[PDB]
Amino acid sequence: MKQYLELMQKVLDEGTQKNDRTGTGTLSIFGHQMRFNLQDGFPLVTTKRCHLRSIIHELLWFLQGDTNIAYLHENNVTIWDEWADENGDLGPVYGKQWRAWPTPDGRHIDQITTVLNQLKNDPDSRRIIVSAWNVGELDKMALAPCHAFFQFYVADGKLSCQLYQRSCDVFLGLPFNIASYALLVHMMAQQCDLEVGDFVWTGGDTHLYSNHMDQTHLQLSREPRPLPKLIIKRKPESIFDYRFEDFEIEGYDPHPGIKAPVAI
Amino acid sequence: MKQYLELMQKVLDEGTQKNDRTGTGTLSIFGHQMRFNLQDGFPLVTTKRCHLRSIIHELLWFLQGDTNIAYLHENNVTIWDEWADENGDLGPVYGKQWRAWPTPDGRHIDQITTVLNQLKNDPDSRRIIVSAWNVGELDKMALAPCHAFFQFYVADGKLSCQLYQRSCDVFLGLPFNIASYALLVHMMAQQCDLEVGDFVWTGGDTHLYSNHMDQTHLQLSREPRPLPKLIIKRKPESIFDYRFEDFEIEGYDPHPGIKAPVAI
Ligand SMILES: Nc1nc2c(c(=O)[nH]1)N[C@@H](CNc1ccc(C(=O)N[C@@H](CCC(=O)O)C(=O)O)cc1)CN2
Ligand SMILES: Nc1nc2c(c(=O)[nH]1)N[C@@H](CNc1ccc(C(=O)N[C@@H](CCC(=O)O)C(=O)O)cc1)CN2
Ligand SMILES: *c1cc(=O)[nH]c(=O)n1[C@H]1C[C@H](O)[C@@H](COP(=O)(O)O)O1
Ligand SMILES: *c1cc(=O)[nH]c(=O)n1[C@H]1C[C@H](O)[C@@H](COP(=O)(O)O)O1
Repeated sequence: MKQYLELMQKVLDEGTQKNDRTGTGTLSIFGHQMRFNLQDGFPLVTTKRCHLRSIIHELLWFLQGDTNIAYLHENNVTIWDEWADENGDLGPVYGKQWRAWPTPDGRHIDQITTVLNQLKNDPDSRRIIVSAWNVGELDKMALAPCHAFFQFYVADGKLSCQLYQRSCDVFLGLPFNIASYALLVHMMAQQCDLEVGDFVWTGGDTHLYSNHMDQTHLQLSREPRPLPKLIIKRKPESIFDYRFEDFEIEGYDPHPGIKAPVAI
Repeated sequence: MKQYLELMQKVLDEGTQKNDRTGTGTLSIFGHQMRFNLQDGFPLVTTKRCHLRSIIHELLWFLQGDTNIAYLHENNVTIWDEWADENGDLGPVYGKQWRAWPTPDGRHIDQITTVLNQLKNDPDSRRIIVSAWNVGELDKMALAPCHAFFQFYVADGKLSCQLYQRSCDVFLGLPFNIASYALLVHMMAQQCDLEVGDFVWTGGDTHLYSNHMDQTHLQLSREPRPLPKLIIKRKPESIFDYRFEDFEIEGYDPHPGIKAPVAI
């Protein structure tokens, strides 16, 4: 996508060398923002084939408040293998915080349910937020939340969402992340009888891994193509009742997928 | 400042009318980002005289982990009066979350000390973050955190910081918020023997209150003047030992102040 490719190029031109916790090394910039009007098309990168099967199952997995990769494996999703433990646990990551953020007093808060009720009863609210950045549980997570905090907004009957990604693997993670949240917006909008607005992506430490340079140059040599159209074939009774079969992408004809090693 | 005036103009040009919690009504946009290179000068709005006295005291107050307005009153700062209870309490807002975020197992995390340790031992870390958005205590607070989440970054010996402000009163609050974090960056940089980088401001629901329009246009009719200069006269033993007198702003020649009503 135009904005994705411009970011990729910006990291190459302006990024500075960094030595991350892994020791792989990266080129990094700090602070960037992109906007995707969801009515212009589903923001699924076309300069490389991105498989939605993994994106969709991970999101449904998050919404169920599950943090054990069992469900993912049952659908052959391996994106979370490199961080799960012997029992397939990741600790109180995304799913847990989204559906059951533990309060100091031993109880839990369901942020997704809160958000749905806010969108339906108080759409003008400036507090429609979901945060996975539970400071008190970071030490228990297999890894700290990358897509850390997001906010919804309603105007002119349209639902928008802004994501703050504190750390972003531009080549491997970003395409996945953008599609995941764009999808969530479509789902929320459907449950709230709203049209889709913009997905605003904001990044903190936005980087390209040193061992992703060849792939980056390859992708930058490719021209983006018209974005596909997301079709939801069934309207479930709640945001928690979606299933893989409900989603279908139309008119998606991307350049060939590009293989690249992930940093552990 | 150029960036600030351009944001005001952006809200005016692309904003949508919206009702709000205070029942005042606003003109708002969703998603914005701007940067202030702190080496260019201290980002204190010059198109209207801004009260640095209250800004400094509010920040020292946050850093002490205080959430009662008594300290502010002792120093003639009234910006938090409208929301404090009869005892002067605001609940576990900014200060409390910054210095003692309560975990579910009875511990408390001092995020400010944590960030300082990360800057010292692992400046390339991609998780040098402070969050005031404690989901479990939001409804104990007089108001939900506006400047809700911020991240630090270090490159070429310069300290940068990005703030995600989920709700922004552009006319009254923003000038304060920008100077506040710029001040914090200078303080942290001094404690860490780093030079200042950029302060990146990102907004969610960024609005102008309906009853701030004439004041906003009056301010927009003015040309920004040279940015003032911030001089820190001492290096305290810790980030928690600064005093009002340690700060001096030089060359601040603002246009006349413009009064406006705060939305409660
Ligand atoms: N460092 C790194 N670590 C991560 C993530 C990341 O973002 N980068 N994100 C989380 C895991 N998510 C992913 C998402 C995509 C991939 C990935 O490897 N994608 C390949 C393979 C896709 C497939 O499996 O079919 C691609 O070509 O798109 C790896 C981890 C947690 N850890
Ligand atoms: N709606 C609104 N409510 C708020 C804030 C905001 O951002 N706007 N921010 C917090 C309170 N902070 C402020 C900051 C400035 C002012 C204010 O009133 N400033 C005047 C007066 C300053 C003074 O006392 O000298 C000015 O001219 O700058 C009001 C609330 C919480 N509630
Ligand atoms: C984290 C997970 C995701 O969904 N998207 C991402 O881009 N990533 C990347 C960012 C970084 O390369 C790595 C996490 O490392 P750290 O926690 O920032 O040290 O995964
Ligand atoms: C909150 C505190 C601050 O330091 N800066 C701000 O801009 N404000 C503003 C945002 C909004 O106008 C109001 C809070 O109201 P709500 O919680 O967003 O409904 O104060």
